[PDB]
Formats: sequence, structure tokens, C-alpha cells
Amino acid sequence: SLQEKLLSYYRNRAAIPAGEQARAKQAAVDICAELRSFLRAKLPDMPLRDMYLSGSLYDDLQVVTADAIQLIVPLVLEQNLWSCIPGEDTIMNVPGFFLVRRENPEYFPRGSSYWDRCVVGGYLSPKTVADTFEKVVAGSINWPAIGSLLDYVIRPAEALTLEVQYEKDKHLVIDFLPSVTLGDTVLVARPHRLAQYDNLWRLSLRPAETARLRALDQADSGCRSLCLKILKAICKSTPALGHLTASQLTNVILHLAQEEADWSPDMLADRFLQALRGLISYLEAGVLPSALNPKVNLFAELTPQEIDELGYTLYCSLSEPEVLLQT
Amino acid sequence: SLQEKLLSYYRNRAAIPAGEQARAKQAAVDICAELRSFLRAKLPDMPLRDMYLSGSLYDDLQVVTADAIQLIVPLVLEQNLWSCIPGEDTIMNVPGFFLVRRENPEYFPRGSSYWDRCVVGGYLSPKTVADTFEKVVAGSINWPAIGSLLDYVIRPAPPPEALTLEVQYEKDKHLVIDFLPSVTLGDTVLVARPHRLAQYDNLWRLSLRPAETARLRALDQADSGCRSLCLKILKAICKSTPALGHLTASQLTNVILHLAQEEADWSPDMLADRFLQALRGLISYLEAGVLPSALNPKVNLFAELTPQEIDELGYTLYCSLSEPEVLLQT
Repeated sequence: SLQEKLLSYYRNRAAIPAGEQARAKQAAVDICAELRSFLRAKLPDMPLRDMYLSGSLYDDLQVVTADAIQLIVPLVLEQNLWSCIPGEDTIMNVPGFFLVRRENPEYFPRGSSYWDRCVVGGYLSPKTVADTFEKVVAGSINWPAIGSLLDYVIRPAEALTLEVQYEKDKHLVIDFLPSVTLGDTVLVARPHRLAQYDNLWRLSLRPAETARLRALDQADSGCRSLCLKILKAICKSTPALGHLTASQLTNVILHLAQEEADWSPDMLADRFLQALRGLISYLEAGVLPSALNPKVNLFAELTPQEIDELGYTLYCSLSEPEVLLQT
Repeated sequence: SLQEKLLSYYRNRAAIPAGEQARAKQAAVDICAELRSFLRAKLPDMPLRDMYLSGSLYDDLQVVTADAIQLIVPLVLEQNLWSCIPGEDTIMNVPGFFLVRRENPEYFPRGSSYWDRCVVGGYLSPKTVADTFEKVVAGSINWPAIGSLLDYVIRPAPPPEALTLEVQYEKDKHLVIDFLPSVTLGDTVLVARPHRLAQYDNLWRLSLRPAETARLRALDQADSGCRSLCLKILKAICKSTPALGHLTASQLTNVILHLAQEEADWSPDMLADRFLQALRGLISYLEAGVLPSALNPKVNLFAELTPQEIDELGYTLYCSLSEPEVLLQT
């Protein structure tokens, strides 16, 4: 039965071994601690809060292997010197992306904020911030030595990413993610795929999506997360489905969760099939709205050939969904 | 025999029982972790880094009972807008302290920096920074909620203040956590720990304890020496003797550091001799009225004591030479 194949596939393929998960998290934590001592000693005058770990691995949503985690690099912006402008209120009209504008330049001249050194054309550039960060922070750390202290080999790559070998044949990729918060709005420097939109900060969706997902299950107590992890593992293991993202898949689950309230254990097979059908529907329309930010098309960064290959692969699977479940 | 009396005194009076030490420190660690998680998502415009633990209890040098630890609150002062002026170069004329000045107040007007709200007369007031921290940071924290979460009873001190936390980590064991706002300019680390006298209340304190403690531990680590043991015994005597209460962990640490500069042999059998030298040394510093910081010789660690308090301590120590049973009770 499909139900059995899904249950066993989660344990056999999607679930990360406990030892591997613990060692990957410990390595992330040790490295996070090292940046903290580094910032304290070397950058006392840069308005940046401490870096901290974030992501699927931490949220127990990572699958197959523990291979990635984010280190958020939280810039401090003066609330009276900066504002954010929603991409849909601009002429570029890019929902889910924001400009960060330098305010009051007549009264507060350049130098009134540390981050003025990353302003281009009156906007805090996410590209220059990212560059600034690597040159001032990332390139200033003796990774080989720190790697020697712990028993990891650490290798800077994708220049804002670290490869950390925490086991034989197991590596964790840590990416540094510059971030700003203005009022209630959290923005990250994760560039749009299109370089013409490269002064645009990305609205941070993942923490709220993960929160809502955890909330939905914690009261059920349902198999949404279980279904999501199976989907993530499938896409990660199937080269033609690799373009789908953890966030896209979470949103497919979130939209399905608004149309179906029963996620009891035995419903996993049906929901799984519904998730496949929802994905096809979104792919054909070329539109997958963010469940929490309806203006935002999460498929807006996929290319025609990608949407086509994705659509085709799922179609070919409809009659025999179990073929996606290779383990 | 002095050797035996000292080892006995350490075991029976100075040493904190392992369970008490472990639970007290773990409580401070738990609280620190929870504040870190809670505060990271708050106060997005405040240049505030993660709070971190500091002090004797954290460095395994606290004696008699686990009763206190510091939470350092590291604040970021921007490049270019701030400078520090050594206290000896101010009219205050006091080493070991600094004024922090807001640079270029006109070209980069008031309001350019988060900390401009804490500036008084063009200087960053450590008292005003402490105030902002209490109102804005501490005041955003739900203490009953954190305590309920970790199964601790955490009670904030009422104003005034300063805001310290009374932590019952198990019925009935207590620890006090004090918050220490801190800024760093270049390689000068300053803390908001006010001079004893109000006319000097505009001055930040030069942080000395971490480097002192690191040197002591490095020395003992290299030769398995008894410098820390001798320090802990001295600390317990001073803590257990009311007339000696004005002596601080730091003052005593520097007595041991100065002695370590004069004596290389701190093998276990030398404890008694080193203890006597430390004691005679302490008396000599009191007599000169000056105990220089081993790491910053310009700084007189007795500068906040009155001449009368200094005389009284010297006198007390002299009288104790003939009363060893009182000095070593219990």
C-alpha cells in the first residue's frame, strides 16, 4: 500500500540519523560561538548584533542528511535614518522584495550611520552589504586553525558560505545571511535570481512559514510536517524535481492544510497525493502564491524549462506515485 | 602544620560543595541561554549583542557559597562617533576610569546614534546607559515567565536599583545576578560599574577582572601551581571576617599576581609559605596605601578606600597574626 510505502520511506530515507544530526548541530553551535568571540574581539564598532543559527536543520525539518544551516548576520539600522519600501509599491513591481531607503539625508549627512558605507543611489544595497561582510568579517577568520581546535575541516567556498566536514563523508554547508529588521519587517540579502533586481532585499518568509506549520501539527496532532519532509526528501533525491524549494513545498502543504483539516496518521497517503496534484496545478498556472503573503508568487523565480520539467515529471508519476519513493 | 591548617580550611570553609557550585552556575547558564533566545528577536534598532556570563563563579574561583555572578551586556558604540579619555587625563584625575565622549556632535547631529539618548554634557553617561538598559531591555523581559519555564524563582530587585536578579535555583538555594553594561573602544573594554563616590559618577570603569583571571589560570596551568588555591583561601578569610569585608576578589587576585612575579615555585608544598608572603604583601600594600594593578600599573586598586578604611584593614591583619584560630574559623 501507498500508506506503508510513505511511512517506511520517511524512516528509511527522509529521517536523519540521530548521531549525524547531533554532530551537525554541535558543529554549527561551535562555529556560532567562534564568531561571537570574533565579533567581540575584532568588531566592537560595527553595529551588528550577534550572529545566530537558523533554518530547517534547527527546526527538525531537514531531510536525508544534515548538510545546511544559516547563520543570520543581523545588521542594526537606526529607526530614524532608514525605512523599507514594499516591492509592490515601487515601479519594478516585485512583491516579496523591498528597497531599504536612507531617510533624512539633508539633516543626517553620510557617516551618520555606519551602514552609509553600503549605500548606493540612496538605498542600502544588499549586494554591497554582502560584499562588505565577507571582506570585513568572513575573510578575517583563521578557519584552518579553528578547524584544528574542533576536529572539523573548515573550507570557505558562493563566497558567503563555509563547508564544515563534521564526519567522514559528511559536511554541513553554513551560509552567512545578512539581515535587517525595520519595525516589524525582517529582510534578508538573498538575491532575486534576476540580476536587474539586485538592490532588492528579500522579505524573510521561512520562520513564519515554519512556525505556522508547527502550530497546525501541534494542535492536531497531524502529519503535515511528516508529509512535507517526505516531499522534501523526494525532491532532494530526484534530480528532475530538485528545482522545487523547501519553502515552495511548505506553501503547497500550507495551502492544502486550508482545504483539508484531517491530517490524522492514516490520511498521509491521500494528502500526499493531493500535494502532488496541487503542485501540478500551481505549475500549470505558473503561480504558487505564498500562503502568508498572497501577492508573492513563489514560482516567480523559476524558468520556463524548469516549470516544464517539473510539470512533466509529476505528470508521469500520477499513475504510479510510488516510483517517487525510491529507497 | 600551617600547611595542614590551610588545606583543612580550604576543604572545610573555602571550597563550595560541588552540587551547589554546579547547580548555581547551571542556573545562570540556563537564564543566559533563555535571555539570548528571547532578546534576539526584540529591540531591532538597539545595538545590543548577546549577554554573557562573567565572574568568580563562572571561573571556578568563588568561595564559601555560590552567591553571585555577572551578566555582561555588550553594547556597540559606532565607529567614528565616540572616543574614550583616560581618567588621569581628565580633571577627575583617576586612573582605571574613562570618560566616553560623543565625537563630532554637530556634523553628525544628536540622534545619529542610538546612544545619543544616553549622552549628558557631551559624554556617554554610564548611569544613563544603565537606566536605558533597565527600562528598555530588562523591562521587556517577563521574569515570572522565564522562571516558570526553567523552574527557577527569579525576582528582580525593586527600584532603586541597580536592577539585580535574585535567583532561587532550588528550594532553598539563592544566587544574585547583576547586569553589567559594557562598551569597547579599540581594545579598551569599559563597564558601567560606578565609582564609589558620586562626584565621579560620569566615569566608566576600565574592565580588569577577565584579564586578571586569565593570567592567573594561565600561570597555574603551565606548572600545576597553587596560585588559585592560595587566592581562594585568602578570599574565604576575607569573606568570612567582617573587619576584612572591604577587601575585594580583584585586590586579592593582584596580590597573588605580584607575588607570582617574585616567586616561580608554586608547587603544592609551597602553599603555606606563599600564603604568608601574600599576607605580609597585603599588609605592605595597605601601609603604602597603594596596590597597583598587575596588568595596568597606573591603576591603584585601593583608590576607592578611605585612608581610614585602609589603616583599619592593615591593623586588622596585624592583629590576626597573633590570632590564627580566629582567622581560620571555621
